[PDB]
Amino acid sequence: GNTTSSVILTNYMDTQYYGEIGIGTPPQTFKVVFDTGSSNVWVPSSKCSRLYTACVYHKLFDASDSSSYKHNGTELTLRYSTGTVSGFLSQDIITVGGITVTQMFGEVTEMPALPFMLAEFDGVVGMGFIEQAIGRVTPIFDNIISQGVLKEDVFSFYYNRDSENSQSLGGQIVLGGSDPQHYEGNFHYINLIKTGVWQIQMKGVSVGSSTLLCEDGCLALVDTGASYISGSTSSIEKLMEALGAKKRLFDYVVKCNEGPTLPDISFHLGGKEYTLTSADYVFQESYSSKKLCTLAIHAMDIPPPTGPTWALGATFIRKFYTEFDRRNNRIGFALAR
Ligand SMILES: CCc1cccc(-c2c(F)cccc2[C@](O)(CCCNC(=O)OC)[C@@H]2CCCN(C(=O)CCCNC)C2)c1
Ligand SMILES: CCc1cccc(-c2c(F)cccc2[C@](O)(CCCNC(=O)OC)[C@@H]2CCCN(C(=O)CCCNC)C2)c1
Ligand SMILES: *[C@@H]1O[C@H](CO)[C@@H](O)[C@H](O)[C@H]1NC(C)=O
Repeated sequence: GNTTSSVILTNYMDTQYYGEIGIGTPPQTFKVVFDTGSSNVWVPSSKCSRLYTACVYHKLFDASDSSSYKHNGTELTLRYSTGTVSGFLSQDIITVGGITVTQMFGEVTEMPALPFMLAEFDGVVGMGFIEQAIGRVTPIFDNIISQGVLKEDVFSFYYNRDSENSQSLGGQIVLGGSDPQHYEGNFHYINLIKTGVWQIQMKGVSVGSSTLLCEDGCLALVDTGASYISGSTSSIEKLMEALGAKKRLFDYVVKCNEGPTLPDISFHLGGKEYTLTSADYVFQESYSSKKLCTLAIHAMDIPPPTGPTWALGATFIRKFYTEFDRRNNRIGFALAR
């Protein structure tokens, strides 16, 4: 084939990037996050009790309104860092961009308020490998590859910086290739450690001059569903001490006036230095010395087998356009524009 279709993404406050998919005949519409760190598709179900307030606030799939719906009913539970959604498997036609596929997805009947009552999106489209798929369900990019329509068996991500009072493009994913209008120069490609997870070798993490962390190598999950960069608690505690940042209940903060003076943070991937300046990783709402500003970095201890591992999320992808290569099992990086 020769198709390279794209999906416009919305940017809610640099922490939630979501686009649209359509499920069923006629299509039912859902805002969903495209997540390279999970491998299942799920949307809230009409059979979800209104006791769950998330199911009152979000859009629900109604199986009985779709002629292309096909019942399965097998129970499904999805484990995340924050917790758990639960429900049953269903099958229907799913449209994403110009591509339509028959997909097995989860109809979710238990959505906890923490965190989904803070989600501007409805569900998740997992972009990982079948090795991580609960129920061993075939992931959606697998079925898309099966259609022989993509120009190349790749997909790529662009996350823009949030613009207030402007209609700037929030984000864009491309199925089948990459958009040169949103990256300059050529891709630098880094092979996966193993098929089954969008994870690469990392050789060091620098706070300015000194290689403070990960000197003998660590892991880096490239996670399009992660809002912040994350590392192990041990690493992040050392990183924040070097930055002079204080911890609150939720976030790591610095005084807003001191933000731009913070040293760069460099991730050593594929023998190249991927640097994020304080202008890249600090939510700079003000410059007042009597106000604290959030860093887009926090600790998340990911358990075996995927972890311990860093997660390069939106904080990282905002600066580096990312191409996920299924055919050659690699990840490409190029400076975002
Ligand atoms: C998208 C999947 C997901 C899972 C769990 C929680 C959330 C979530 C939420 F439900 C409400 C608000 C915020 C969030 C997140 O911040 C992610 C937003 C969507 N992703 C995105 O746009 O990325 C650029 C999560 C809050 C807890 C920590 N976290 C994760 O662990 C992400 C895991 C996804 N990869 C497996 C982010 C999202
Ligand atoms: C804003 C403080 C904070 C710190 C850490 C986590 C969270 C948090 C949460 F506890 C539950 C759900 C969602 C979130 C966040 O989405 C952070 C993303 C999770 N990190 C990640 O990617 O892990 C892998 C926040 C929810 C409120 C808005 N937000 C901000 O960052 C607001 C900062 C702007 N200040 C001006 C995200 C919030
Ligand atoms: C549900 O899926 C499994 C395969 O993953 C299949 O064996 C079973 O028959 C399906 N259920 C229905 C009702 O088709």
